[PDB]
Amino acid sequence: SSPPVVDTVHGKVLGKFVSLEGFAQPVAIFLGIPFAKPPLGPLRFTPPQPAEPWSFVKNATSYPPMCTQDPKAGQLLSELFTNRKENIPLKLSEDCLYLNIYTPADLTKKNRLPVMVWIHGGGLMVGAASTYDGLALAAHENVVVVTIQYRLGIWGFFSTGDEHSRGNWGHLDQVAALRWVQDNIASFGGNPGSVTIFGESAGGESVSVLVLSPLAKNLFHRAISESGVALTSVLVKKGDVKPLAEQIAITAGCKTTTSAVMVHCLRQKTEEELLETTLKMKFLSLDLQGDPRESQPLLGTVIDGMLLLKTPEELQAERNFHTVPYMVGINKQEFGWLIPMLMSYPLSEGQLDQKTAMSLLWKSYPLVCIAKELIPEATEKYLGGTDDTVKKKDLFLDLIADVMFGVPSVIVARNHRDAGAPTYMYEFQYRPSFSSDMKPKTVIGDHGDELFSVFGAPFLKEGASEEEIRLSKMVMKFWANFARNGNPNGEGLPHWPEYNQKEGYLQIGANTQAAQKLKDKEVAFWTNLFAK
Amino acid sequence: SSPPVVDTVHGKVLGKFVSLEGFAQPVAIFLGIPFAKPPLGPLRFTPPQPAEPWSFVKNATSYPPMCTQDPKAGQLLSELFTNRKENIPLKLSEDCLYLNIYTPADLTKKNRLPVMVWIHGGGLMVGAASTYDGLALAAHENVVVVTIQYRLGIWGFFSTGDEHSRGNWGHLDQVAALRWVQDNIASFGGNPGSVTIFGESAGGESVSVLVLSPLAKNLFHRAISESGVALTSVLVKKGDVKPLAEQIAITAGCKTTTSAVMVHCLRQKTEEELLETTLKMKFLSLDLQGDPRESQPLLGTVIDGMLLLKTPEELQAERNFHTVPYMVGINKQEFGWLIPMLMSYPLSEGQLDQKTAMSLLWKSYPLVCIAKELIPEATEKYLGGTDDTVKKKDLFLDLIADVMFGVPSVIVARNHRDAGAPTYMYEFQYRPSFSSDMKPKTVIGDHGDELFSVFGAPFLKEGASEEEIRLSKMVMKFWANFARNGNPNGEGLPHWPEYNQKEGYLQIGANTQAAQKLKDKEVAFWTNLFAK
Amino acid sequence: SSPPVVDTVHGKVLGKFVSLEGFAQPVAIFLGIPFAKPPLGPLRFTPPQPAEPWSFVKNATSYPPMCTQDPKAGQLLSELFTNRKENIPLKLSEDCLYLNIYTPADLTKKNRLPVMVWIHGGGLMVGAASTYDGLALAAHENVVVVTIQYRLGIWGFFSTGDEHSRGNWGHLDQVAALRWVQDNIASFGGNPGSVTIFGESAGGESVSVLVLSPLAKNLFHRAISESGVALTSVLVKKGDVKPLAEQIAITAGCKTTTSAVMVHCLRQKTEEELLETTLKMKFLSLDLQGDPRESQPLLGTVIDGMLLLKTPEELQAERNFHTVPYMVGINKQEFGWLIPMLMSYPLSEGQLDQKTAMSLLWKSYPLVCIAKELIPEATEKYLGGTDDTVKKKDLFLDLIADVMFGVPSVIVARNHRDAGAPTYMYEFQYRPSFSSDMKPKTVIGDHGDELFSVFGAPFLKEGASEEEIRLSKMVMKFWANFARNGNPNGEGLPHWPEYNQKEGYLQIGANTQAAQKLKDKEVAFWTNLFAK
Ligand SMILES: CC(=O)N[C@H]1[C@H]([C@H](O)[C@H](O)CO)O[C@@](O)(C(=O)O)C[C@@H]1O
Ligand SMILES: CC(=O)N[C@H]1[C@H]([C@H](O)[C@H](O)CO)O[C@@](O)(C(=O)O)C[C@@H]1O
Ligand SMILES: CC(=O)N[C@H]1[C@H]([C@H](O)[C@H](O)CO)O[C@@](O)(C(=O)O)C[C@@H]1O
Ligand SMILES: *[C@@H]1O[C@H](CO)[C@@H](O)[C@H](O)[C@H]1NC(C)=O
Ligand SMILES: *[C@@H]1O[C@H](CO)[C@@H](O)[C@H](O)[C@H]1NC(C)=O
Ligand SMILES: *[C@@H]1O[C@H](CO)[C@@H](O)[C@H](O)[C@H]1NC(C)=O
Repeated sequence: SSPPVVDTVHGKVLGKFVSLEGFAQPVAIFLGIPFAKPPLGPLRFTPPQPAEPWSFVKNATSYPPMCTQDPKAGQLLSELFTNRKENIPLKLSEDCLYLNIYTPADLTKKNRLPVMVWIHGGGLMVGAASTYDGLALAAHENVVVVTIQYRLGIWGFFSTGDEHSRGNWGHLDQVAALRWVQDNIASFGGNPGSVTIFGESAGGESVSVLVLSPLAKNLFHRAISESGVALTSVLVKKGDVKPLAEQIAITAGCKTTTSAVMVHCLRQKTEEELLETTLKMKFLSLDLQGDPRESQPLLGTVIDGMLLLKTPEELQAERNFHTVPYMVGINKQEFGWLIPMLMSYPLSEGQLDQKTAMSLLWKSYPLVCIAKELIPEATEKYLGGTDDTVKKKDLFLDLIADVMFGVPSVIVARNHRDAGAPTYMYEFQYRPSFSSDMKPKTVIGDHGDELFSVFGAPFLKEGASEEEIRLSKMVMKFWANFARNGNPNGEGLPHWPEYNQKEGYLQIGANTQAAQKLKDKEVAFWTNLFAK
Repeated sequence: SSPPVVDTVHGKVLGKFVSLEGFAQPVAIFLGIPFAKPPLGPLRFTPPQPAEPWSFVKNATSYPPMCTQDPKAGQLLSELFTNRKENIPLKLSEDCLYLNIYTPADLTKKNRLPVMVWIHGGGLMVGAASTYDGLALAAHENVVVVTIQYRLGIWGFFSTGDEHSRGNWGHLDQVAALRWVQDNIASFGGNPGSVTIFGESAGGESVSVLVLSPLAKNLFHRAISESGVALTSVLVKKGDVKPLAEQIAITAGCKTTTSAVMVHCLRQKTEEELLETTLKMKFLSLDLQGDPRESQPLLGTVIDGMLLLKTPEELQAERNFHTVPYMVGINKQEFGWLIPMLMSYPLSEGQLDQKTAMSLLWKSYPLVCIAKELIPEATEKYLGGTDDTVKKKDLFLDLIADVMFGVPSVIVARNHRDAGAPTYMYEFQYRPSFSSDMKPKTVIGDHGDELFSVFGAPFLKEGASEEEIRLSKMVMKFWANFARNGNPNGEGLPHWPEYNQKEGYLQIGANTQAAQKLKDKEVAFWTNLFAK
Repeated sequence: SSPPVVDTVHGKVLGKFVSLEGFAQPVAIFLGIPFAKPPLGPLRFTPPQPAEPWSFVKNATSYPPMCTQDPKAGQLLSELFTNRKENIPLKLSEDCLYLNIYTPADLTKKNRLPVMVWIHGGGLMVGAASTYDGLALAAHENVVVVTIQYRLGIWGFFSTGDEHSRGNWGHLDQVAALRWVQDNIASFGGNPGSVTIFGESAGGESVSVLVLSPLAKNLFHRAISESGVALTSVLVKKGDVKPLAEQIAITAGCKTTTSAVMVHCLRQKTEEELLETTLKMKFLSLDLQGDPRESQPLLGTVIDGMLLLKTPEELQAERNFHTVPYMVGINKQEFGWLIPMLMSYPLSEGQLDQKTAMSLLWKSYPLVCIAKELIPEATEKYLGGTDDTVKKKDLFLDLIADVMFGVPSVIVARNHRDAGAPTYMYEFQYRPSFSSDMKPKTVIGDHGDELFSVFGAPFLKEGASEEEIRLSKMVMKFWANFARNGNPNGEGLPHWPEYNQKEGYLQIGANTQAAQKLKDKEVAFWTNLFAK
């Protein structure tokens, strides 16, 4: 046939057709469609602006650049999370506000399939949209998959705390992409009236935030947060961000006379100079020596007064805002391997004792934000269970996993439920055959493990057992059904109870069945510990 | 008595009076009147913007800078084309969007004399308005002469092929100048309702382009193309210009990640850095060794979708656009000396044989764009006439001259005629006494040789014979009469037949008389050869 | 005891409360309130633009930076003029368009106290608003004191003489600050309908200029010029400023091809680079060897055609403009110590003779602008009084003092009077106890000596005798009374005659009483000498 040419508001776009095994209707794929003017030069540290219209047919046939980030870590995360067989090597650029579209619709006719916009994770410091291939999900559940990109690290989250650089540029880009979907997705067989946003980790936190933001209202109709919500501390900076701004400014060789001066100076720096500063800051690794209360993990979401008017805690306390069906989930062992490995945790012994745990739990401050006075009690509650040093290690990993995702996620769901909107929860417990070889075979339900089911990895990568394939089909079905009706259930699928007062949730894995009061016991413990 | 002070829309302008031998009314001359905002910094590679208004009286008494170009070549061409006795040495600057005005009208009264706007040539790489002195033409034919400048080379034609740098900046400056004339020329005794545009070589091509462009519609009412039209290949880049953009970016020490990145990087380079890149690219000289299909002659006109919606060929096939009297001409020997000399052609032997000719005709690809398979037939059709090696040389020079100007010019004229608009053609055959000493005395009607007649060189430079003086008078008469009524004819002048179906044209020279079917035989030949 | 929080157009501002000895109602102080967008990058050498609005509560609790200037000289002048006990060390920055507000009004209620906007002096090269503490004045006279800042030196007065950089940026900032007062002062208990502008030295000349400018019309209703008016040559550049522009450009390592090129180049320079250029230019010190007619004192006010349509002289000759009560004053010995000391005058001998005088009066050209032919007559008229070499020194100082302030001030006052507007004059003769120790005890009424009475230094610094304290009270009374009714008089205060035809003025000092025809004899002499 002839390559797919869709006419968007800004101009014509030329994609390519790809057929999936066992599907007649080939899927139309468009790579690198600009949804905003390149945030270069003076546009750096300012809201994303509308893209300039193009005169003829634009070739959306090449993978776009991933936003500037640590090239090593960024690639590593892409190999570890990609659902396609061969990991696609990417390029770094400040010019990265693009989005990829995977539409199973027959463009030759009018279609309004539900739209699923994916927001990649990566601690808001690394990541890319190209990592995720939407071919399987689009074809299998007949939905339009849209993977978007947003400014990362300094470029997307630098904030002086005042009007000279409010911050949250990255989030504003996500909002900008959603508006683009509203104004263009129809030309791709998508229904702008049924847009579902879903992300994992930092992406889940992003979805969480968009759900609380007034700007994002009416740009989506369903939300899914996989392993990450707006109560995941490490990602949301509360307090005076001015010190961090000055520390970054100095590290980049910038004066700190005034806020206006810092932003101006940083806007003069080259993309490369800022990247070097990023590497000097050492943002994804854990700091061993020094003072834990000073170690800055990353540049996250802030309370800018535009995107967020107050803290996520304060915002979710009110119900005076528009609500939509929300699905919040976590994996069995969120801190099982992936994260600890990437941050270079001192767990090389395979075992830990009471004292060393308290020592680590303290240095883990930037991740769990647990006072040093609470350390004793917390460690006792989890590791005091047994004397087995190896069990204390795994229990220590549960400690962290719960503080970062378990409890935060459940509190978020509860508040969403009490606000009166349809809520759903799940706990993914499965070990994908696509796990890294360096990942211990005992770790099941590690961070990002559900990504292989959601994105139909079993149908793009080889070796998936009939069990894994079946699992992926189920998950995609649930996800797509949710995208369709704001309810995961559907014929031929295990019943998924709504997260109401009974607090029922679905345990997804080799044996998928409903259960109740997820992490109920832990949320209780931590709500008191943190209440000092 | 008192220097001329005209009030334009942007502010007052002060010029100077200059009397020509035999004319009572002194001519008011204004040099360097800004018609746009300096395209400095971020304005680089962007459409020309309105000039900022000034507060008092601006001195238009000094020659403006000529746009950044090869200083050596630019000066050389200026010396070779100037119609004034002493060649005026110019300065290079990115700040060059100015125009010069020569008005014979008595500013103390209301006058509405026909306006002639001159577009200098120079392969769109070099050239300047100051080269041309309009004093003689203005006084002699009582018309307002306006010599404009536009961005050359990289500065005025850099194109990434997309919306991040469409290209054709230079042309847009020309259109910007014409708009300036419309809103201001009346303050100088000019009739904005009778504006004629005329240019030579690259300027002849510009006039041809402007005639095809929707943007320049209604900014002129007659056009004259001397030795150059929109079908003169070398100047009109067809196909993917992306590679040339990247090759330039790299030579300037820039990344090529994306089009937006290239334009950003090139916008950071200093004028000097870009001038060095220009010189490294070696754009005016012919490449001897390597592959001819790769040798990029220059950065010409492109199909941006703004100035030109499709190719010149495609555009002239339609008659759904506004038309005006058009005069198209060529010189007897376009590739006689000047051009080959500036491009450093291997013709130092004064003689050529069948084999060497095919060899040269091939390396001349970027000029004639003749397939290597056609070379044999072409060389045979021209040099196969005799065995005289010296005659083969000259016949080779006609070969080129016809492909670049002869045939293109005649096709354009025919299309214009068939489109239903008043068309006129001419063939200038004369050897000005102002020719370079290094120019063989046998070459008559070389490139740019009519410039001395058109601009009345015989009345500014010395030694003109009464025959040459008389010829210049006649040419200026024809040109101004055309500028006046869209018809060259007038009492006291040889009848100039309209280029209608009989294809009558005027042969201007020592003996000026009508003729018919100019280059009719060659157009036929080349139309088939190129039809492969 | 809750810090004061005022809501301005652009956002909420948080200040601090400060109680003065003997005043119940504490004064609300706000430091560093932005009244314009930081003039960084491309905004350099362009008019001030509106400040971007802020999202929450901005802390106006830290002193803003002083505009880039000679750090050493700037600090010295701040120490010498400050009315607070401890001089506040400041920081340099291009980001300096801020203002400080001292309001005695009880914000919890609606107040419309008269507003006094202070413009600091410093030859338009140095100075800061923080130097002046409005606490005493605000409290003692119950008026809102506003100290503003404006661009200095190159940043605020660079002019190419054309539209590419008209100049007078600093003055435009002053007008920008006044508009801010109009749109916000009400929120601080101020009355936008009763705004009085007053400054000293360069600030006095600024007030004078604003009184002549059409742009500042309706932004103030009363004006006070202390030791400086628009006829103080040294600050107002008349003639072709192009040469100075080129000299600065070159000194900063910039081409001078064209005006647009110079401005572009200088815009690229870093604050530090321009600061270095400033120091190289050596603008506040006197040039000993070379040609006096070339020594450029500073970058002053120019006739841009925006702020000033013609020269101050020419402007005050007309009465077709809006007028307000104007108070013009001078000190007994304007060139007594401070100025000569800062400019490094060769007066280290304490005595001078007729010949050396003429020698100095010549090199003092950039200050007094006296022709070398007039030097003889002028020196004779002043120093010819006695043979005492020490008396000649002091008489020489009066010579200068009268040419720069005495005569200028009186001419301005007379014109203002004749123009039909309420005029007042005064001559301050008092030696503050806060004078520098290096200042001879014989100098009384030195430049800036009234600053300590006007700003109530006696109530912030220690050691003020009951005589000095009383003087300050009186002065502030006169000043505030003027700010209130456009007339200094009031009960319990010596009668201050209006400067009408009798030319009565007030001599302020240990003995304050009216007098007549101030400098009437000198104005006479100089009006002829300068009439050549
Ligand atoms: C160096 C030069 O040629 N520039 C000159 C410009 C011209 O107006 C423009 O360049 C276009 O001529 O302004 C002047 O002529 C002028 O107003 O007195 C002086 C200046 O030197
Ligand atoms: C603009 C740019 O330089 N990027 C690349 C694009 C990508 O698709 C972009 O992400 C979106 O066009 O692909 C091209 O081949 C294209 O023809 O558009 C050009 C280039 O290599
Ligand atoms: C880093 C610094 O010293 N700047 C200070 C600025 C000032 O407003 C400006 O410098 C003008 O005074 O912002 C603050 O006042 C503020 O809003 O909290 C505090 C901050 O410390
Ligand atoms: C876009 O794709 C078409 C064919 O699908 C091709 O002709 C064109 O060159 C491509 N554009 C580029 C150069 O990326
Ligand atoms: C140009 O203008 C200057 C001042 O702007 C003026 O003195 C003179 O009339 C002119 N000088 C020349 C001929 O450039
Ligand atoms: C402003 O003052 C408040 C107290 O009034 C304080 O909390 C804050 O830290 C200060 N500055 C900032 C960073 O907002």
